[PDB]
This record gives sequence, structure tokens and C-alpha cells, in this order.
Amino acid sequence: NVPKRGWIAGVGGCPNVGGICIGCTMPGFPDKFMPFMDAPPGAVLSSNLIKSYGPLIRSLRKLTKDTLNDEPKWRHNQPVLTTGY
Amino acid sequence: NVPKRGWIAGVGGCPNVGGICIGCTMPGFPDKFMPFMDAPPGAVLSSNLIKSYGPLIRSLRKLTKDTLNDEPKWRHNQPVLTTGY
Amino acid sequence: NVPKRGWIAGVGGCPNVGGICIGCTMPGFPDKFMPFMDAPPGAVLSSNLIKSYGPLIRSLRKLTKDTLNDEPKWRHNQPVLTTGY
Ligand code: SF4
Ligand code: SF4
Ligand code: SF4
Repeated sequence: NVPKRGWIAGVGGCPNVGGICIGCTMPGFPDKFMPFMDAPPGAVLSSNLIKSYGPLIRSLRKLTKDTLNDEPKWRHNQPVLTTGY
Repeated sequence: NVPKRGWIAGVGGCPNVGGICIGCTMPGFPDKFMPFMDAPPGAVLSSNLIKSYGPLIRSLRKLTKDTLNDEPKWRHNQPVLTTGY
Repeated sequence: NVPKRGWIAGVGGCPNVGGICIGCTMPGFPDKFMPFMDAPPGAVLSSNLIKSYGPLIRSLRKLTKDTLNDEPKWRHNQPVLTTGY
């Protein structure tokens, strides 16, 4: 739970901070994880997994974000109130 | 950056601890987000495709996990060393 | 070429105006097409095709459309020209 909780005062961690998780809390440690800097064989399948939907969902998110980066029209210094009141 | 950063000394935040993010930092806040306790229109979309490969990746992870939840055979109190030394 | 071409002076046609195509120009007409009001067998395939990229493509389109339904900010009757001139 290190990443979810941090190391000390929420300050540290491993992957959430740039450190590969080497499985140091598991019965299989360390032998079933070495070499540590190699990709887990199961990960290559999931990293070579194909998300054709990967670029779409990102493009849709950006659009939605852009409209959220636009204040409503009724916020101005014009002498006539547009807020609907 | 609140969830990534926490609120005070990494203690709190919003979604990371069960509070929906109401986009209080966005120029569109709050009108483009209300009503807050309703699902955002574009959410259900990305949900319905990952459901085809969720239970798969989930099982594939539960299995490797179990292998990692097993100590190497050479860890015992038998009369003879079997670690490879 | 009827729907692409219209029937008379580009006015009528068949499926383009709600008339099922019954293959009346084809060497197999009418036997390989009856019963007419039944769906084509091979058609049923691409019809029920589980293209779950669909609800995501219409959304990605509606979001683009909505932005194209907003005039740029510099269109207004304020005492200050703000087009970039
Ligand atoms: S390397 Fe260890 S301390 Fe770090 S996240 Fe993994 S199991 Fe936890
Ligand atoms: S509700 Fe606000 S403080 Fe919280 S994560 Fe969202 S933008 Fe940040
Ligand atoms: S029913 Fe006949 S005229 Fe109409 S589109 Fe089909 S081939 Fe053309």
C-alpha cells in the first residue's frame, strides 16, 4: 500500500514517485522479480495490448477539457448584466 | 493536482479519498459542472469497452499474483541445503 | 445508380427516400431477393456487428460540432475592436 499511503507523511513511495515496484512485500521476493529492471513477462502482453480506442478517448477528453477552460459568456465588464437576472 | 499532492501534508484531497471532483479550479466552474452528483456525460462511454477486457486482465493478474504469493522451494528446515549453493 | 442519380430530375429514388432496394437491375431479380421485406441474410451481420467504437465516435463528433456552433469572441458590438487589428 506504499503508493496509496506514501512512505513518511505521505511523502515517499515507489512507482508513484519514479521507482519500479520490485515486489519486496511478497513471499516470492526477490527471486521471482529479478532482474528488476526488466519488464514483467506478463506486462509485455499488457503493454503490447492494443488500444485502438486509446487515441479516441484522449481526443474526446481534450475537447471536453477545452470547453471547461472557457468561462461562461456572461462574465464581463459591460454596462448591461447578462447573468440571467 | 490535489489528489496527486494531497491537501495538507498529503493527508486529504477529493476523489482519492471519496470526494467527487467538481472542477473547482476550472474557468468553467461551477456552471459547466452542475449538477455535481450526476455522472459527467462522457464518462459512461470509456466504461463500456474496457468491460470486454477487464475480467480477462483481472484474472491474468490474479494468477501471476498467486505465483508471487509462493516462496521458492528451497526455503525450509530440512537436513540438507537445497538453495543451489 | 438511382439514389446517386435520383429518378427524375434528381427527385425520387429508392432507399434514399425510404424505398427498400429490391435489386430490380440484377440478373437474379426477383428470385434471389424475395421475400422483399425480409432483411438480407448477409446484411444481418454488419447490422449486429459489435462496433462499440460507435457511441464514442458520435460523442467525439457532437463535441466538435458544438464548438463549431460558437462564434469566435471578436464578434460583438463593444467600443473596442478585438479581432487582432
Ligand atoms: S517495491 Fe516494495 S515498498 Fe515499493 S511499492 Fe513495491 S512492495 Fe511496496
Ligand atoms: S474538486 Fe477541485 S480541489 Fe478537488 S481535485 Fe477537483 S479541481 Fe482539485
Ligand atoms: S430497387 Fe431497382 S431502381 Fe431501386 S435502387 Fe434497387 S436496382 Fe435501383
